[PDB]
Amino acid sequence: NPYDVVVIGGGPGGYVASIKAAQLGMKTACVEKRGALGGTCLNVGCIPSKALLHATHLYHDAHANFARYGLMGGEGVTMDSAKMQQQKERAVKGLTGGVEYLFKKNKVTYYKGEGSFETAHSIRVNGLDGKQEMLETKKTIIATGSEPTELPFLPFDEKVVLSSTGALALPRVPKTMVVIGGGVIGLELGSVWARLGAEVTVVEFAPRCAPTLDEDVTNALVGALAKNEKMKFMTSTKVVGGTNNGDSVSLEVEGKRETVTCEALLVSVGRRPFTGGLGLDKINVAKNERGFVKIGDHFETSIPDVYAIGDVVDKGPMLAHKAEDEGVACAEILAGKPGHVNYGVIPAVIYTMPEVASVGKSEDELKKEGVAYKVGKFPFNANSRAKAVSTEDGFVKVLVDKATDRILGVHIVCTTAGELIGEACLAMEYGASSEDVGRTCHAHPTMSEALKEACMALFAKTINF
Amino acid sequence: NPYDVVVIGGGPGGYVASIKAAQLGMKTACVEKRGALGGTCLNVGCIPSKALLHATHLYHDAHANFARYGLMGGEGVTMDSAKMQQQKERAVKGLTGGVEYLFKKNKVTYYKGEGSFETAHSIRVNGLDGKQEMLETKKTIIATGSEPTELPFLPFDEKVVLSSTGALALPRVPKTMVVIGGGVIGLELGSVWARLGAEVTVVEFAPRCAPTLDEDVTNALVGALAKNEKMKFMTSTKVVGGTNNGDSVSLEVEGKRETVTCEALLVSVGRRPFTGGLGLDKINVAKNERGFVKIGDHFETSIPDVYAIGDVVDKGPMLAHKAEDEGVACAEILAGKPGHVNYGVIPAVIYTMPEVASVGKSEDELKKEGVAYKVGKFPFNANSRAKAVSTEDGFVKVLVDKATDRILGVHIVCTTAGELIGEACLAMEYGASSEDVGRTCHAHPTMSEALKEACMALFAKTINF
Ligand SMILES: Cc1cc2nc3c(=O)[nH]c(=O)nc-3n(C[C@H](O)[C@H](O)[C@H](O)COP(=O)(O)OP(=O)(O)OC[C@H]3O[C@@H](n4cnc5c(N)ncnc54)[C@H](O)[C@@H]3O)c2cc1C
Ligand SMILES: Cc1cc2nc3c(=O)[nH]c(=O)nc-3n(C[C@H](O)[C@H](O)[C@H](O)COP(=O)(O)OP(=O)(O)OC[C@H]3O[C@@H](n4cnc5c(N)ncnc54)[C@H](O)[C@@H]3O)c2cc1C
Repeated sequence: NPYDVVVIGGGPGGYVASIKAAQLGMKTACVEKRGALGGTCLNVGCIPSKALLHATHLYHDAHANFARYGLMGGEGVTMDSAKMQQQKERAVKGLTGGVEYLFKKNKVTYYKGEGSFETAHSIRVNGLDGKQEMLETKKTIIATGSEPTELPFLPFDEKVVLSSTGALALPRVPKTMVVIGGGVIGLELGSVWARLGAEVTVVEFAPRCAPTLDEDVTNALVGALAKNEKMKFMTSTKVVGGTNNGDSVSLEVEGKRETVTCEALLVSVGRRPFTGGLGLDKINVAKNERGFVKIGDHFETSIPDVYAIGDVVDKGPMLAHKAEDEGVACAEILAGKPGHVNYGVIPAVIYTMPEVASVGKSEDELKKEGVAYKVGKFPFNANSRAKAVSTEDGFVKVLVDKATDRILGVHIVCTTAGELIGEACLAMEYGASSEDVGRTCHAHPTMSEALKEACMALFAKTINF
Repeated sequence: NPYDVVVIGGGPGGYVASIKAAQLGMKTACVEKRGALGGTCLNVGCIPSKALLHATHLYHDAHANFARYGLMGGEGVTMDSAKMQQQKERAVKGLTGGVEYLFKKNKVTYYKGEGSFETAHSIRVNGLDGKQEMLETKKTIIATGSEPTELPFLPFDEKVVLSSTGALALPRVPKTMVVIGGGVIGLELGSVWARLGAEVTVVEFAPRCAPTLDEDVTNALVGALAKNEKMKFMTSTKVVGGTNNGDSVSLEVEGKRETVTCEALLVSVGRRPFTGGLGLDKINVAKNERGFVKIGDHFETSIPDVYAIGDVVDKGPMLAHKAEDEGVACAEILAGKPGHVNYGVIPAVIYTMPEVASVGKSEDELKKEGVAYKVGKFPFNANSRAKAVSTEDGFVKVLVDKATDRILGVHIVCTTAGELIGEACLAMEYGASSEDVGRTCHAHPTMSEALKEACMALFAKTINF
């Protein structure tokens, strides 16, 4: 054409890198094959899952908690699953259409089709309309993302053997559902359907669910899931075989064998980096054994002028805000500015109820690294707001360097953990000590006071516990 | 006895000062006349109001919003006002009993009765059980708080002419209710009853409600109150007379006269510092013309060894977290430590729905002070989480010094503003610039991203708007 930058992939990583590059003055194009912008996150990930977790949480509260507050008739509330899915699609549509508008507003040229490398500076676009085009550019950002990991002996058919995409689109509540993989995606998607009536069983190979989190955190979460959603957990369990019977699945597991039968199986064991059809081999962009594109500190691949960000790269966790910050940083670097991402401060949130939010290091990691640390913990059953509205589950746990009082990690389990973690992120970005946070005035009554007091438990004593 | 410190008043200010002083090693006693600890806030303020706002918000959502998400039958939900009040009392009881335990745990000696000064070092306690005692102490902290301002021509009877205490305890929904004073207490309490069916009219002397807030903020709030609670507002209106008819009230107002009739009148024009029965005149502790106890930078009154904190003093806003931080600081100062409160960073939250949270300066103040500032504003109708769950009201507004990028004020209107403001408080406590917050990774999707992006609109451009 020629372009200054061509971004392949329109997910959180690519659409943000595209807008930021355009804003910085670069002639930018974004190639996306799906037919809609927003990538995995907006279309079949972040957004539809949070939309269904919200609607189902309202439903659960009406049935389980309304009476405690004086509300009668909650038992009469039912969920029209077709209308529920329709609102979810409406929400997704509002966001994906919004990104197209931002592209127009920022003058990003949008190509609908699959992008492939011809050379490090020429990209072939196989248009969705059949037409082919060759893009010439100075720089290219690979933001092709990831896809669900399939079990080789039980391929997805998105009818009974489901990936997260199929599970988000079920037209009716399954009677029974088994979830393989007790990670963030399995727990969120299992909660959606368990709230509406499905008998859900989670099968996890590790000793406990969300193995990346400390045991006191996952304990608080699984205890709530077992009590409220009535989910059943089978940890230290391996899946050894299975059969797709067309309208049900038979799974064989072992902890001693056993067979489980379910109407719907959600396989959420992991996600793998996706570079299919990209032509990386043609230009020799290096990948590690897991298939991730290898990058350096400035997002550069092994090939000059070709960069990569988001889920496809060998750095950081596979999360949307990580891809978004890498997109901004990469665009800034391409414009001659000093961009960078702080990989030591990337939060992770589980939108179950209660929610779980973490940033920084876990105790398991500090123990592994031999760091001497102090723990400040404040339970929500002692917090003013949580007691006032009767949603007392969870706690805030702050880990500090026993020598310098610096905050090393913050973990929160409570109804509003996702929004509380932003304060902890800013604290860590700044290298704050527990005393810095503890001496800041927090509004009363708020759940953020539990963060203030857990910090006070580190450098002094908490007041309300 | 003798004591190192005697605290008169067991509200947020006194009970926290008592625990902190005890923790620091001082032999401490707390004198409280009410019969329960927690002061205004726990007993007839913060807690019961947030408990009713929560229950009524669930009720409103069931009727107004359930259908949009696919939940049917929300129309059949009713509120048993007796059970609603009973849960509120349960919540209050759990918190006030908890403070008594903290006193026991910390070895604070608790006297139930009215405290009065005999001399600057001897306090008479008129016990609730009739018995009198004399306390001798080295230092005294006055934390006697405040009380509702009464209209001289329409005294409270807590039956039809109500203060916030009477409005929180109504046994049934009034048909009509007029609220005099469109401030935080009137708006929260008016929302509670409007949600349950009362026709509520707010009468405010100022041009707009919550006059302390910027017009774009109050506009967003009053527009929601008018639409959802169907509240009617009469601003620039003066109350000139009234008659308590026993089972109704007739109010005469003027903007041209007019008479309004209501079943219940909430007078929430303000609160005044309370020092009744304290004997301040006997020891000459100085008060300003409004009745506030005058204090210096270390909370000292005009009389050596006598200090004061909380609602009763001539400093800061009348808020619980302010009293609590003054209590900690004062206790620290009495133990020989350097305590202090940062009055420029005290947040304020309105727990209506949407919520409003502010910290730092408003635009009206910056204009008044001639500060050259930049405004970054991001609306929630462009935020990932708000769109995903369809609760798009409000925005985040960040005010920065146009010269140094330093954050001067943050104002938020949205469903979760109260918990979001803690991040803004830490930012200001640290003297952060908008770029500092804008470059921090915030989890996606969260409403906290609107704060990140409003900051980005100051030093650069937002991405999603
Ligand atoms: C069910 C689910 C829920 C999730 N929830 C959350 C959450 O709440 N918060 C969170 O932080 N993360 C969440 N994630 C993870 C999140 O979706 C990812 O971290 C994220 O999308 C990072 O993505 P990206 O831009 O690198 O990838 P992308 O979103 O995956 O990449 C997407 C795109 O690249 C395009 N593409 C690939 N190859 C080509 C090509 N050759 N030519 C043209 N286009 C191509 C694809 O069509 C697609 O649109 C969730 C994931 C799932 C599956
Ligand atoms: C309806 C309502 C809702 C509110 N909501 C909030 C909110 O959500 N957040 C917020 O920050 N603020 C809120 N406030 C304001 C909050 O209650 C005050 O800022 C707060 O209580 C500051 O108080 P304190 O310790 O100084 O006063 P206190 O709580 O008022 O003082 C209370 C005590 O002093 C005792 N006392 C007085 N004189 C004597 C004496 N001579 N001897 C013994 N005892 C004595 C009284 O009995 C009482 O318990 C609210 C107020 C009201 C009325």
